[PDB]
Amino acid sequence: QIDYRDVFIEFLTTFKGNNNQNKYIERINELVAYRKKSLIIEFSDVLSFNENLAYEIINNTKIILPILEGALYDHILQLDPTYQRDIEKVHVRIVGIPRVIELRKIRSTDIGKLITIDGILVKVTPVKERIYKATYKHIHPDCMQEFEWPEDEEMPEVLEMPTICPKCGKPGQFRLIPEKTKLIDWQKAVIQERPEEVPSGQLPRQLEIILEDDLVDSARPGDRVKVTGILDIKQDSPVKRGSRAVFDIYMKVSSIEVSSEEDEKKIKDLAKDPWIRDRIISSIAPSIYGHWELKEALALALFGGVPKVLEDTRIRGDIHILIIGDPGTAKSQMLQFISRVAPRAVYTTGKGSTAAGLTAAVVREKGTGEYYLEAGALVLADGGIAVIDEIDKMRDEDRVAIHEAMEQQTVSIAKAGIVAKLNARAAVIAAGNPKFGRYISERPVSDNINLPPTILSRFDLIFILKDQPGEQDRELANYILDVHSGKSTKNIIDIDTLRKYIAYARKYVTPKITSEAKNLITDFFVEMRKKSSETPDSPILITPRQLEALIRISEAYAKMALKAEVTREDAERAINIMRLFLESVGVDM
Amino acid sequence: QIDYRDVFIEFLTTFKGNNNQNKYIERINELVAYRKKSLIIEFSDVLSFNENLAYEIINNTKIILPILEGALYDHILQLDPTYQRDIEKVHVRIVGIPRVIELRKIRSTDIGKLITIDGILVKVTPVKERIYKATYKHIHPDCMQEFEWPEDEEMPEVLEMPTICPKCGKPGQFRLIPEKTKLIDWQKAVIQERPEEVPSGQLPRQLEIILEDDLVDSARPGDRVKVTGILDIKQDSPVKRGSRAVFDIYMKVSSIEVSSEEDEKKIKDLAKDPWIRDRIISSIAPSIYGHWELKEALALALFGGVPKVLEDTRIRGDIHILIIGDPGTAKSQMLQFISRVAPRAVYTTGKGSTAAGLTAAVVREKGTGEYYLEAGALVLADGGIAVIDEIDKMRDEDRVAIHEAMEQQTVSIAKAGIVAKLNARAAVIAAGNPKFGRYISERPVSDNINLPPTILSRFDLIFILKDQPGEQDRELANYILDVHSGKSTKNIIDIDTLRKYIAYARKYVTPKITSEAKNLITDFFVEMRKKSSETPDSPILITPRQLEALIRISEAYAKMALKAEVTREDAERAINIMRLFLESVGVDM
DNA sequence: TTTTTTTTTTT
Ligand SMILES: [Mg+2]
Ligand SMILES: [Mg+2]
Ligand SMILES: [Zn+2]
Ligand SMILES: [Zn+2]
Repeated sequence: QIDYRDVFIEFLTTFKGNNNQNKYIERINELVAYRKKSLIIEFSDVLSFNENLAYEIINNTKIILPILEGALYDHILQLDPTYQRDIEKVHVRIVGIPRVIELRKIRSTDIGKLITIDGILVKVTPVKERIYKATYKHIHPDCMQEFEWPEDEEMPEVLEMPTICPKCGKPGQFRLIPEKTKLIDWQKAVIQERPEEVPSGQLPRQLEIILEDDLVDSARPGDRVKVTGILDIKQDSPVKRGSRAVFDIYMKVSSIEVSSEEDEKKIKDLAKDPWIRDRIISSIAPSIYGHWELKEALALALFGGVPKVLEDTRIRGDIHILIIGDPGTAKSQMLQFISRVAPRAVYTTGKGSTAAGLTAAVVREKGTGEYYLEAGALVLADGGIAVIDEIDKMRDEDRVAIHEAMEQQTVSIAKAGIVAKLNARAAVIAAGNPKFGRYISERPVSDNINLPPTILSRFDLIFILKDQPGEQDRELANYILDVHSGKSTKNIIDIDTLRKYIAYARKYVTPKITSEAKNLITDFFVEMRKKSSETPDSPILITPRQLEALIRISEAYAKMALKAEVTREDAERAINIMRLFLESVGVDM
Repeated sequence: QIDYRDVFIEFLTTFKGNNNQNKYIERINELVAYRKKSLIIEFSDVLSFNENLAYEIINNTKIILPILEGALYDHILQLDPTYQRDIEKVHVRIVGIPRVIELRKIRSTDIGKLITIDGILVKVTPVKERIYKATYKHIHPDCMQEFEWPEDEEMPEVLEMPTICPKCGKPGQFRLIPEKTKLIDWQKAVIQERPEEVPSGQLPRQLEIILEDDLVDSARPGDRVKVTGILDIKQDSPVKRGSRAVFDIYMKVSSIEVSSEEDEKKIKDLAKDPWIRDRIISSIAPSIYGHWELKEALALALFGGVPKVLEDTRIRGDIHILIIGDPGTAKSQMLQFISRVAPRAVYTTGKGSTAAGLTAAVVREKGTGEYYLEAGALVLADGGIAVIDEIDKMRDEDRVAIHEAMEQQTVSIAKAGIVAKLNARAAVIAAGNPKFGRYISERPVSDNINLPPTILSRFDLIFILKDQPGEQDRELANYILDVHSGKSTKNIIDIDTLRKYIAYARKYVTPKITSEAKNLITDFFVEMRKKSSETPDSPILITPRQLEALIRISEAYAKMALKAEVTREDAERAINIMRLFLESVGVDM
């Protein structure tokens, strides 16, 4: 019952952070600068500053937030009166609630309490409007009266029309007045439980969440998020009894976090090592022995090149990798690692996917009867990585649907009266087997690969993996048994901080091509084209795409070391890795 | 008539277990310590203690369960006052009801009586909430009053709204108040009668059951369960009568069991015998003469290896077996035995299965038009065994759908806007015929098997069965006729005991590899690779998967004797069985 | 009719 508004104000005005800069007065300082009407407060900080204040938020959230938010509004007005007439209400979002519940473990005892759920966002609806205070007109020739229907109370989830006119006490018909009605932004989304916590032999569960006001459009499908709010039962058709007094539950979101400064200097410290590139390569799939050239190639695809956008066209900046190898060469294990270390990645298989599922699907809503688009795997992976294992098992009639997405990075649909064009700027990493399961060295490369030259030309690097039992079997066997015994390689960058390093590099580093790098690349391309003319039977063609592959690889090498430009050393590395690619496919220079 | 609360409390505190250790007193504090709020009792023990109490439970169940619930709750409160304010109600569940009725024999006379049904779980719905006590507000400008609608009575299965406001006696509008409403967990499941119970020439029948409160998520689809509770008629759509006074029936589950200390002593006693391994093998398919190497291989697949989960990857722990043989070699009979003895197994046929049915199917829900996922055979067999008879009859373009699930143990779907990943950690045992029905010795091994090298490398062991008539025909004929004469082989572990032994071993034994075993395995693997490279024509490739097969087989041998370590003896057995596999496919060693 | 994934008969 003690007044916490004074406690809140002194907590906000007077607080010391780890950096010792009064973290919580700069947030409100920027609150009036951009007028974002939302403040983020950590539960750990409020608990340390005042244990009693933190508890009251947890258990009395229903009737402490409006008072707490109202106190903050007055303080903001005192700081700057100009905030008036621009923002009427300010929301306070609390994160870091210790009450974390698994999606499958929610029971009746958790209804009405502030909890946190970690999951995957799978579906988002367009932003709509919700009525919380309506205005009605009594259509009865004596009344012609206006009144806000829900008195001293907001409109509930179910819309209700007055039965007795409050202005005259008589029944009749009432007409809604949209211009005098108060609205609020409304959005609906679906959260799916992570695959880690799904029990054996069961399908993942889903929960419906509601985003309102400034929380709308705060995430995109496929994101991993943490949501905090209050559970409640869902009402859809209360008018129709139809027996079955059984209801589903939904969650009213109060705050959302999508999965800091101490990371910046940690990343900067790593980039200062002259051997940072070797450390990153050694950290790719530590459980796999050998395959150093493949690990280097996979590292390049994670960083990628620099896309170019011009007045009349744009140039692809992503790097595509294709691996062909004998069974048991750990191709799938490395692809699994890539899907985990990448900040955004989608893992698909050749057999378990279709053309519609990879790019876009036209689906007809049975209710309304109209068609609309559904995002495919490549569209969802925009700005990230797409992994397509067992690509050779795809039907050729179905695999050609990704030809334009691989180069033009767009998806074109002309179906059922829908003409659309969606961005699909995603890198593609694929693996497969030769025509006869294992590579036959007694036959040409033409019949071993069994892939059209059109798709082969789209891959920046192609590596043919041969399982040759030689003298390295003992070393390989010892390494595998050590892995099974729990022994782990040391002096490697762990997956968590490696993910942060890639995300930072892809966002703030844009290397530039220097004059000396241009000469090395130009000379190499001329020799590459000249050497290819010797053997025209090979299904590998040296097209101008290969020249742009060298440019992209050179930029990726510079991006690994966080350099701002491409020097001759990065160009030399790009030529070296390209040489190994050519040797594998049988082109020797 | 009389109150048995004193008897019930006395029975709980005075009953004697098998060792007269009061097998019921230590359950009470376990209930208190973990706040499980659910206690189970055995009907045989209650009948053995007091005959009168057992009859009252078996007959007056609906008017004695709340009475015993209140008495037990009071005994808990005095034992520990902290139990209050955390659990407001404790349920007591009775099992072992003598009233057992087949699913097909239920008649109107059994309605309203405590019965028990044994069947197979097929469908389970997500957990929902059911209102048992509502709160309404009369929306009439004079009332604004809140009240609990169902007075001194639980809310019926049909949601009924008050017609006359009790607080004012007038009709009008009533608004539900979710905050003051009381809810209870609610789940719906479907049970099917056992295949051995279905009459000739008819489809199996199904029954709908309801699980509430702590009984939710008590089992997974495909389980064998025994459900006890009260039958009742189902009221689903009472809005419009439409004549049809006919109703279905459903069951309110009171206690559910799936599929112990005395068994543990029996299991541990068996493991003391030095020849337990040979004794177990002799118990595999006792009606089949010969095929000793096959029975040993099948025994290993039942136990499996030790899966390894690391911070960056996971390693398969299951063992896959492939059998190719001439018709009439008892391949199907042995596979049928594995289904009966395995704690969890799924039996499929190559011709009677599809790619979508094996892994996962995307289906359009008719009510809403939205696509959703359906679990396939491999997903339903997670943590168990999947049997695929007549694998050679599958279309090759359709058989490749299980390549991912057999090594990575995952199912990936990218179809119709759905991207998902599912766990399929199951062991695969497959059988089939050679290319020409019977094995042809003139032709090589490559054209006889007629399978791609990719699928062959996935199998830990491959055995080729040749039906060669010889001097052993008389022994085989005598054995078969003895089986038809009713004579049974003795000194074999019964199937029920063997199933318990395997389930215990797979849950509590995790063997570890010693230094001595590592040296033996490494030497043998190197020897395979050298020998394989000498004859680069066989359809069997010695990939690194073969090395991991040796580790998995060695762990299975140790797990078969409940050993915590993999000594050198288990390594020799693993090497020996692998030698026979190589000789079968014509690879000499 | 229309696009989609599925099992099925029949174009
Ligand atoms: Mg693979
Ligand atoms: Mg058969
Ligand atoms: Zn009026
Ligand atoms: Zn009233």
